[PDB]
Amino acid sequence: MELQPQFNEFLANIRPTDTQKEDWKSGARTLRERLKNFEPLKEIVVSTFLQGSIRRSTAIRPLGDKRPDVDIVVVTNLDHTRMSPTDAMDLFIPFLEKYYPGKWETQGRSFGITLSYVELDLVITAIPESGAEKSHLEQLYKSESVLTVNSLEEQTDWRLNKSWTPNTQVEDAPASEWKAHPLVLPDREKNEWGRTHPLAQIRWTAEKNRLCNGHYINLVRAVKWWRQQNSEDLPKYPKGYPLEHLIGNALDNGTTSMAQGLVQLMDTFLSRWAAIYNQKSKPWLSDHGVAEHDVMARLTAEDFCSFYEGIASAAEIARNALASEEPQESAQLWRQLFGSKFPLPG
Ligand SMILES: Nc1ncnc2c1ncn2[C@@H]1O[C@H](COP(=O)(O)OP(=O)(O)OP(=O)(O)O)[C@@H](O)[C@H]1O
Ligand SMILES: Nc1ncnc2c1ncn2[C@@H]1O[C@H](COP(=O)(O)OP(=O)(O)O)[C@@H](O)[C@H]1O
Ligand SMILES: [Mg+2]
Ligand SMILES: [Mg+2]
Ligand SMILES: [Mg+2]
Repeated sequence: MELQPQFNEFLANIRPTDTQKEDWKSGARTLRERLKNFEPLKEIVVSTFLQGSIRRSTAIRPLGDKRPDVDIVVVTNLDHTRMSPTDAMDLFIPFLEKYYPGKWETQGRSFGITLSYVELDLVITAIPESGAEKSHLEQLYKSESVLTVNSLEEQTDWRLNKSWTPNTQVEDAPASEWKAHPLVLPDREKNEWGRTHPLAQIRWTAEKNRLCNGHYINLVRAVKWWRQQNSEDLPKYPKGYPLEHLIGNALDNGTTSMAQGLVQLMDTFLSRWAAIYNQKSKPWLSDHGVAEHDVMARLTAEDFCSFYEGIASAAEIARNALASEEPQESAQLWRQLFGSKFPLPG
């Protein structure tokens, strides 16, 4: 059975809590305002915006009392050809010591800030463009479309368009205005600028979610929950954004329910990557933000193939759960995938 009400309850069980949600919204708003009024950075910071799984509504609730990772981008107007990533980061230390003493730390390519219930993960970026192109992009980064701290599932009317305003109509801006325009950020382990296009990833996710009738971001969270619940029998990677990317790739447009979507995306994953699995290899998958980047670049072939075996086992269960014509039996199969956060029907 599809058990749509039980899937809805499951999803409510695995979203970050309201306490966490309000903490990161307050945290982002307060960080943005402090940066905006901090005299040494006033003319450097273009925008401070919420990104990552929290922004895309693809984040799951941490286990126990762990704090969610909340990704934040600071957009600067620094010239990346004259300043290194660490030059840009160095500018923020007095700010962090003034407003977050004892609660921040450098974490390689980003800054970690500990709030009461969440952990902010701040990356410092720059705009590679110059002149009028730069000004047009700065206008986009300063718009409500970028500055909203609500997540995708809270604002299905959201579009990437400097003229979008919250529904207290418009479409995404023409691709020529943003598609070929990534930011640069620090590379993970070395002091060089790499490209990243979080706005394009967010827009792609919102659109995929629309194309999939609202089931895509829920399926991402459900599969992340499966991976966590079955972590002993799965490789450590993929997880996080590469896992999300594999799910968005495997899912077809037109999804009509969670249960159907799970079976379809698992079946498609297995047929699409069968040859790669037979070759003991891994796929090269273009990032939706920066086309020439392989999202799977750090994933090993061994981990991809162990993951493929895990999906192959999961798909048998999911097919049986969907096919079962009895509510209790069906729910017990779904719980074989997801654990007890997936509720039994009444
Ligand atoms: N391999 C990658 N390819 C493309 N973008 C990536 C990659 N790794 C990280 N990113 C970008 O950086 C953001 C922050 O990374 P992070 O590891 O926090 O992942 P996440 O998607 O927020 O998942 P989680 O909920 O586990 O934090 C990602 O959401 C994604 O936009
Ligand atoms: N915290 C982040 N915020 C925005 N983009 C990110 C973040 N982390 C990684 N990315 C994107 O993912 C790409 C790959 O990053 P990563 O896997 O950490 O390896 P590396 O930086 O060594 O290529 C980056 O080039 C960037 O596009
Ligand atoms: Mg994150
Ligand atoms: Mg992070
Ligand atoms: Mg697809």
